[PDB]
Amino acid sequence: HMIYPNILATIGHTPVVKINRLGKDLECELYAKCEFFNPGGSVKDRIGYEMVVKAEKEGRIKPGDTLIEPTSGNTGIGIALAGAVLGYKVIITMPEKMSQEKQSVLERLGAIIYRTPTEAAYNDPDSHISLAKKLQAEIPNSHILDQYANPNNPNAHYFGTAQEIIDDFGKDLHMVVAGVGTGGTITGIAKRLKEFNPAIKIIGADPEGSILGGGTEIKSYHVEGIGYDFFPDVLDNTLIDAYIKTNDADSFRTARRLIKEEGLLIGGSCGAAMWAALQAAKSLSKGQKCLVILPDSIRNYMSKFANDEWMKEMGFL
Amino acid sequence: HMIYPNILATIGHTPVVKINRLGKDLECELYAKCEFFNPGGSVKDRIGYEMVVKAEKEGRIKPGDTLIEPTSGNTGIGIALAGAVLGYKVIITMPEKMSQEKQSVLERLGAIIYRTPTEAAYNDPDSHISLAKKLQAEIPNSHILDQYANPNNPNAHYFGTAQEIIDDFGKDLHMVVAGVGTGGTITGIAKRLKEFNPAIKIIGADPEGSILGGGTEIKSYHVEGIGYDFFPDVLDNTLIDAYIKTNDADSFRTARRLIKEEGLLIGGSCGAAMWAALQAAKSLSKGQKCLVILPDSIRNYMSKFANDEWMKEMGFL
Ligand SMILES: *Cc1c(COP(=O)(O)O)cnc(C)c1O
Ligand SMILES: N[C@@H](CCS)C(=O)O
Repeated sequence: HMIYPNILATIGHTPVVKINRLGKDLECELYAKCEFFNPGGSVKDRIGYEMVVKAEKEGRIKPGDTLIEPTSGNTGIGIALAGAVLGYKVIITMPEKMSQEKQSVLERLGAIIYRTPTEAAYNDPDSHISLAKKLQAEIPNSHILDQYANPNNPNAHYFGTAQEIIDDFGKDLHMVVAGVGTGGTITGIAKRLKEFNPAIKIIGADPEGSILGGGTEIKSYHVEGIGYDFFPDVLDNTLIDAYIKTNDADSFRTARRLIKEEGLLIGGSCGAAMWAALQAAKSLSKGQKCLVILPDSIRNYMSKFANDEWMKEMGFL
Repeated sequence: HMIYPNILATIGHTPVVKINRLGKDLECELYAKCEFFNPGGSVKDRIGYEMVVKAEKEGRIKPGDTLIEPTSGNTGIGIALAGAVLGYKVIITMPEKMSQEKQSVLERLGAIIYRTPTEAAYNDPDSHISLAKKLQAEIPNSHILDQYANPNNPNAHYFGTAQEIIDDFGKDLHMVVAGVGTGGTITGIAKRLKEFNPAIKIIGADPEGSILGGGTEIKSYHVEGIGYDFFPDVLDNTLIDAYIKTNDADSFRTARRLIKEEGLLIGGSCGAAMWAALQAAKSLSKGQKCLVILPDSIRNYMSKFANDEWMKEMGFL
């Protein structure tokens, strides 16, 4: 019976929904934590809020300053949302691979977007990571909050996301499956949940062509938000019990199944995480429960996996 | 805490957020009820659910049947969401004016879409309303729930939306502003809230070129979801204290202000309702409160008012 003082107060406390068709072949029950209910449309609202609010409280930033962030889109949106509400200028650097819908959301939130060449490595000089550094050196009173190293990324999940999981399931939860990009979600959740229940299994989903979950070959893929060519400082792989390597076709196919068979209007990496869970949860028995993190909404992919012509062009239909 | 058995259980109980910048010239305080948090992205999830569940309980429809609905998109999405979860085939008839994003969401939920000419009058043989009737006469086991006349449209707001408003505000609410399409939202809310507090003011927002809030001239406009060339049976204009006539330019400008200055990722008719509220709420004094219904998400308009190229093409930028 509470009124929210601003839109940032609606971040978090996201619904968990039972999966009723896709997990038909499992012994366990299967559930999804629906991060698309966040006001910016993704899990990254949590870390945009936490990084901005902690930095402001500590005196690292002040209203009127500029926040510069390299992003695949969602963290940019989370920071842009916090900046629109709290009074920060926001600049995003984003590879051309990321969807146009992300750029339009960013623009309407007041962020300025610099698009960079898709294929640049994390250290390549024209990359979004490098361009952000050049911008910070040239723009007075600017800051790169840096989701890849800022502890307020995993901390948002240790104190927030994982607390919600504890509140919803208690000890009656046996596995959590999460796609891994920065690693903040899986690391914050794994650390908190294993303190609470050391028997819980933590499963990462990592695309083929990423090194986070093993391997050395770097290769591009269409799924957005998961996988990297370097290990982010916030990722603690020692807390992860297993990785499942995912692929574009199965990710987008499973995402379409989530929409059509569960009515969940989700994104591409949601299909990746769910597909991984449909493999990994086979280790659970009757009466056990598996939770999958679903990071974002279909909105970011209307012109991509949600579009039949794009799917056929890219070999997924 | 709660685990939801399916996505339909997350419909409703939407946040009310204080408006902190746009209402700075008002004496009163200003608030927004954020219907874009519904799982289908709009207020119409409420009536898609209510119409399906009540018709099924009454024996008018049964799982496996086909539901055919004329819609501007959002009611179609709400019915498609219910149909995906509960097992109904869904066919939508929709004017060409409505966004491509709405059609893509409908298609991914498994619905079939028939597009009809924008300029057809509601009773022209080729309108979406007329086509739905022709399809129902031909397709076995098909039914039109009919949001324009079905009492479970306003009933969903009388028993649901309006109860939530009472729960959040009690007697400390003095005006509600809502755009009018079918009139189900404004009628169900007005009926319930005026029983609870007869002094509350109910303000409708109606586009220029619609007859709902007065006038006789029919003219096309780009804002989606509000205004019509006929009076829907569910609309009770005797419950509305005043209408404000809205226009595309002010609607899209105010929608862009809501996104940029409040971080509310809303749609075009949200700008219309908010622009109307910024006029009508001037009658309120310090210590009074005005609530604006915000019907849907920016997702439905990414290629339209949220896109600078579209705005330039249509003469708004
Ligand atoms: C339908 C709708 C409205 C108006 O709601 P009604 O209950 O039909 O009067 C306003 N905006 C949008 C986007 C809608 O879909
Ligand atoms: N994590 C993947 C690759 C192993 S290195 C797997 O379990 O097959």
